Amino acid sequence: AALRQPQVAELLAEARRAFREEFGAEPELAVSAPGRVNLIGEHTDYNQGLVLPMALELMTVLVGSPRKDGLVSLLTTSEGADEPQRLQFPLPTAQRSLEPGTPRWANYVKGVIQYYPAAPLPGFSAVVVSSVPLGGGLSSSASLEVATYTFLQQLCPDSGTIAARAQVCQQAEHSFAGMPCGIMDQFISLMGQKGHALLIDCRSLETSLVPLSDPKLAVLITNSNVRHSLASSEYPVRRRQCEEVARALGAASLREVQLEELEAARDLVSKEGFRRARHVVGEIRRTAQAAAALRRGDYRAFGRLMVESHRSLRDDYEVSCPELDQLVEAALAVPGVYGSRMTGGGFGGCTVTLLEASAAPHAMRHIQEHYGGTATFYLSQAADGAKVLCL
Ligand SMILES: O=C1CCCC2=C1C1(CCCCC1)N=C(Nc1nc3ccccc3o1)N2
Ligand SMILES: OC[C@H]1O[C@@H](O)[C@H](O)[C@@H](O)[C@H]1O
Repeated sequence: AALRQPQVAELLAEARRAFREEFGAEPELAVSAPGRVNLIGEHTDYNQGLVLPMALELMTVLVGSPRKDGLVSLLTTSEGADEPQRLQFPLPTAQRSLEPGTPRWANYVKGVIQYYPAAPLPGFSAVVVSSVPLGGGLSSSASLEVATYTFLQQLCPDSGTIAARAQVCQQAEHSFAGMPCGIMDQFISLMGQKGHALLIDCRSLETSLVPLSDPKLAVLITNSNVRHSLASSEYPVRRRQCEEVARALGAASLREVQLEELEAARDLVSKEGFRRARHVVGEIRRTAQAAAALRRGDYRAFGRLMVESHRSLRDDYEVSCPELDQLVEAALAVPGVYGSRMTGGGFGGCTVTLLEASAAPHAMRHIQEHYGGTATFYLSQAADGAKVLCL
């Protein structure tokens, strides 16, 4: 069966009670930011490509109050978070900046604080809760970054765009978590809307809300519950390989490159380099094609495109793994399934499946039975982005 997904009210209540017991007073502020699944458009965001994620009902919630002593005091109740579950530190200054360290979960909060553009930022007390599986492939860290950003805005309103907010959270990921992500994760956490996926053009930063609310249609997320170390170390390698190919062809990015141009300049790049670029160029196309298909309500074409995306990721970009592949192959054997593919960075994490709603229970049974391991399932509607509630 699919794991329960606590409503924001439940996570709010848990966070509020925790805060009350922890700090001896009621919290004054509450925010939430969702994790996400990427329907299609993988390893294209840092290539100034197209991506089509949707926000999940899985989310991170922060409750808290401003302090008058310029200190930051944190507590998380998430099991899976590394010890200690509490941390305190003074606000950064011009002379002293925050630094990444232990516990790692606090690095995301520290990073957002460090690069928060508006001032004066006061200190604060906060409790962090989440229903997003920590490092499970659904951007738990993006949701924490965006939840944190959304909280800091209540303490000290910025005056910029939503893209600038995503880039701040992205810089936190780069500099405090050592993960040089693209913009997708933060952007969808910020900009998600219930009942819609979000087509993001990562070159222009133009975004389009694409309706995705059809009873009869379901999105099944399957967690492999594995994560090879390559997910961390091979990710930056992929970025460098794409940059090298773009540089060899005199292109600002692979978004400017088409398959024909790529093959014509085959002698100018490495064998594997060609494989990487071919995926990227094809995946941008497929995402454009997927967006249109989803518009038409053509789930069969959308599904077929998801499958091409996985095969490309598996064979050209080489960021899949036997676990993900077995999960995909299993799902495609189930009647009523339109398509299935690995989602997110790869080397573990989740797959995403588009299927007839009625097929979801039978999909879960069969996928689990064919998965030589322990799969976890989520059935998720397209959810809202970051929100605020005054307490
Ligand atoms: O293992 C690393 C590397 C792989 C990516 C992954 C991290 C960990 C680092 C800290 C310990 C758990 C795993 N954190 C998540 N993100 C996260 N989101 C959170 C929301 C609320 C509370 C805590 C949270 O941690 N991402
Ligand atoms: O599509 C692959 C994705 O991998 C994620 O892990 C990363 O945070 C995103 O920015 C995007 O690059």
